[PDB]
Amino acid sequence: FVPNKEQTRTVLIFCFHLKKTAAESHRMLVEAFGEQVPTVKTCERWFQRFKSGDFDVDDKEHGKPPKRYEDAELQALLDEDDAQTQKQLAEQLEVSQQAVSNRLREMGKIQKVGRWVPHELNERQMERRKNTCEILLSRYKRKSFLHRIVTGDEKWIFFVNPKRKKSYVDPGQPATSTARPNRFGKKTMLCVWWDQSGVIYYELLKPGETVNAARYQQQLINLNRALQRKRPEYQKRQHRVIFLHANAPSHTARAVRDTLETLNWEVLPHAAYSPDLAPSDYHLFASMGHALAEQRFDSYESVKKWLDEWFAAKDDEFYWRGIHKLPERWEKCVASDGKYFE
Amino acid sequence: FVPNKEQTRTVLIFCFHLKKTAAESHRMLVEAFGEQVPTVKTCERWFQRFKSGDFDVDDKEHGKPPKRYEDAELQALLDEDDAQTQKQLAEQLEVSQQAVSNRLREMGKIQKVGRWVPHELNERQMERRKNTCEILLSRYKRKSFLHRIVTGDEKWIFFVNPKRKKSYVDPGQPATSTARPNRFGKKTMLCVWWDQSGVIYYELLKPGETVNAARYQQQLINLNRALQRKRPEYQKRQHRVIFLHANAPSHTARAVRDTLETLNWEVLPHAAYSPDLAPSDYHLFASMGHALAEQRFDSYESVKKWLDEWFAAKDDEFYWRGIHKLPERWEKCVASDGKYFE
DNA sequence: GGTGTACAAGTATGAAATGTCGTTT
DNA sequence: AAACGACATTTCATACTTGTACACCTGATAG
DNA sequence: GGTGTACAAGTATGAAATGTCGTTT
DNA sequence: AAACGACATTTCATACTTGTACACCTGATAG
Repeated sequence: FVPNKEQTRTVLIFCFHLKKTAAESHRMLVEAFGEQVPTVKTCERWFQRFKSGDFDVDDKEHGKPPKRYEDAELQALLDEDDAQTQKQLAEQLEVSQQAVSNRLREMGKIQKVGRWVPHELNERQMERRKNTCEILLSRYKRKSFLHRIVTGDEKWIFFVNPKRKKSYVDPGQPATSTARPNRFGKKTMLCVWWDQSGVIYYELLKPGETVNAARYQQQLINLNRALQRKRPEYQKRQHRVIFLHANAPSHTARAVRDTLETLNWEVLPHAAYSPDLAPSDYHLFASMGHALAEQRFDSYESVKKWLDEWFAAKDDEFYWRGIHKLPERWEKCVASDGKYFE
Repeated sequence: FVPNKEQTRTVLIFCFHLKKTAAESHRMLVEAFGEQVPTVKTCERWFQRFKSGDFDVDDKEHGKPPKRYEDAELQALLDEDDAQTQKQLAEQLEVSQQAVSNRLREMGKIQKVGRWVPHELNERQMERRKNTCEILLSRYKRKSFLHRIVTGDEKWIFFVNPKRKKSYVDPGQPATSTARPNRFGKKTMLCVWWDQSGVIYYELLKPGETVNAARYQQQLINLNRALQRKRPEYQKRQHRVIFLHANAPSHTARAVRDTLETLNWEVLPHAAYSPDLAPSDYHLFASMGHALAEQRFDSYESVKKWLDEWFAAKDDEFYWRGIHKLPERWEKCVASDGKYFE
């Protein structure tokens, strides 16, 4: 009925503690469970190991084939090139693909996708960015000027922004498919300026309408009006407002370049290809990106009506937080020697 | 000092098979290991179970808490909408998100991202496809004409095709990042026509150049001329040519529409928004897509050279299979009611 | 910048499994 | 002694909870 | 259909574990 | 007898190998 290599050795422990002999136990063993029991020679050996003081009922580790390549030998490949295929590594290790699968899960390794990054910068752009951030930081060290900062940027809002569905289902079964987004589709073109205390002023352009040097100039003033009545502490300190914006063509034309001299603001330095230093981009629009995902607008009216609901829901401190992230981002901008950071 | 619930119960199997008494075994037990051993009452019990026949060393299933929901309750949720989040399913079951993660592993379930499908068809756009397939089948069934088929479309070839990187590394470590593709970067349009016996004629337009109804007209002759050299069997059968091409605007302007009548080619019916019935798309370009991935070009020259080598590498079997995938795709087209099929 | 999924550690369930101790064999 | 019979007291997977780690998402740019 | 990963069986490793003997406590 | 030394035989978790199964890619549209 009840033999078992593990159970048998347990019985040998029991006999040995009762102080019975090796051979005697082997007779009691055969008396209980019949002939199929082991030899006395093993009982003697097991007893031998008990006299040593080692009551482990499991085997010691058997012999095994030699490793065809070392763990640190694989890691050396990944050091030079983070991202290769299993079959690419397997090929370099004179081994099969699935062997490499195993070693990878055996080591601490997982597969995670790379980050997209805005642009392929040169040493040129990197030095500019680095220096700008170096400059903006040193000033913040002396005097914290973020309370004075007002920023804005412009962002397309598509009427239909479908996200790919991801469904929970039994293997081999098809998941829910979604229709692709046709680039040439209805899209308003939100323009928005804001500060640490909230959103100041925004214009949602009509389908297809955009921003030329004339339209922007007209916006800067429409802003300053709404800014005067929204921010009391401004009318006196009309020269103390710090303006942060993108280096677009309509953001440099004479007609506008002028309008900022007459408004008498301080245009903040903003390096080339630097969305990661642009509050509106990394914080405001980022947040929005989520809220917009798989959201569907039929008419401009609903878009403008959605914007308003959104902007309102947001607490003042959300925007505050976005602005007061500039310092830490500058600390990374510099630390990374001008490259993009996480 | 080697007691253990499993081991101890194993010892009572031994004493029992040595036809000793319950209170006997107990004494030997306390004699062997020490006072840290079960009471006689338990030995009396375990003996009872050895008389029924059962020698199960492990316990029977203990008391356990009641299931808050059921496995088919959750499956109902997935049957109506299979692509919810765990929190969303949890919410409906008055249970935590985590509690759902598990039950989903417990059941056979895995998460998988759905497929992109090129457009959102409406009933009219659907039935159009269904009908055009229905008809093309009914003809094929009668007589195979794919041998006469000669299709062709056009496709952009960016000079830089960057693809997101996938690295192997320890949890919480950065992966190899990639600089985004420049929408308005160098690209050459490729215009190519082919048939089951292989590529017939192609033109690689220069950076920025585009097909205008006049150009397409010219192209159709250059094709035709190139066609009768490469395909002998059309000198004789000069009206047998079947022509499958996209419903573009250049492909309908009268200047062209005449040219096709003067050449006297049977133009094949093609439904709108149906690149999944267009060999040039779903087969010939689909292949390139992989071959192009992570490939970089520097000059118009480099691309032209690569194309050739690629067209040569392709054995004639390839071109044949793409064309004769038609009847399959039609038959699925019509079966899915004009909807897209995977 | 926000969200989704799956690890890690705590609580409570509740039928085994177990100690007590006078009673029956 | 030897084993039961009721009645009390501890085990321990289990079906959840909460806390937390962390992939991967979101915004881009300039023209 | 193309490419990449991971599951499922199959196969030889090779030191332990076990057996078989003629020896010595 | 009861246990040891050699010397020959069987185990069994490994480290790999084919075959798969199967997730996700890749081509888009028309104005």
